[PDB]
Amino acid sequence: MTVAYIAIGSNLASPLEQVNAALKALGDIPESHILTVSSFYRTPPLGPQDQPDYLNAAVALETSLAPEELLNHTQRIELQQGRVRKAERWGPRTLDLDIMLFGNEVINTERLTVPHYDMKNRGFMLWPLFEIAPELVFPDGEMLRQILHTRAFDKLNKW
Ligand SMILES: Nc1ncnc2c1ncn2[C@@H]1O[C@H](COP(=O)(O)CP(=O)(O)OP(=O)(O)O)[C@@H](O)[C@H]1O
Ligand SMILES: Nc1nc2[nH]c(SCC(=O)c3ccccc3)nc2c(=O)[nH]1
Ligand SMILES: [Ca+2]
Ligand SMILES: [Ca+2]
Ligand SMILES: [Cl-]
Ligand SMILES: [Cl-]
Ligand SMILES: [Cl-]
Ligand SMILES: [Cl-]
Repeated sequence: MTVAYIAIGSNLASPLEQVNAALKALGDIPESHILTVSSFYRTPPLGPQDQPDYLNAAVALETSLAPEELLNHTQRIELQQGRVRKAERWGPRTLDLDIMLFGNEVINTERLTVPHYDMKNRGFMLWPLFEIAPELVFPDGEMLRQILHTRAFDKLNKW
């Protein structure tokens, strides 16, 4: 069994409802169990800013699925909650499920890059992760606590 960490974001169609629904759906993924859920945070948008604030959270999920099988299931949940690909890059969405980490595995396949390529630069990922896994060490040996102690990130406000 491997512990995966998933980032959850939503800024459309009642984010609290979307995130609660996503948590129920995550609990229904085969060969998997939710270990921990962070608080929910109301975060200003990074990238394009002409969109609503996000609800961001993190979840720890224990699984015996292959990493790409986990991805299959997270994509299914996004699609079933009305996620649609649009023209604009990094636009608003009903639900975004990013696989941040899959144990200490390092993956670059066509569908899947883990660790998430930009998570070490995103407070809305790192703070909820720290809440649920304060002792976390990345596959490259970097400590989550050290990143947050060293780098400027705004603290998050609760949803
Ligand atoms: N760690 C990961 N978690 C989820 N999807 C991933 C991933 N690594 C690669 N992907 C791929 O990313 C593709 C596009 O996903 P999108 O959700 O549109 C990018 P985004 O989340 O809006 O931006 P971001 O990656 O900068 O956070 C998916 O079809 C999936 O195959
Ligand atoms: N508060 C917030 N902003 C986001 N922005 C995106 S997509 C773009 C993005 O994260 C980025 C970060 C740095 C530079 C350019 C784009 N997802 C989220 C999210 O879940 N939360
Ligand atoms: Ca994302
Ligand atoms: Ca995504
Ligand atoms: Cl809401
Ligand atoms: Cl959407
Ligand atoms: Cl940030
Ligand atoms: Cl790493």
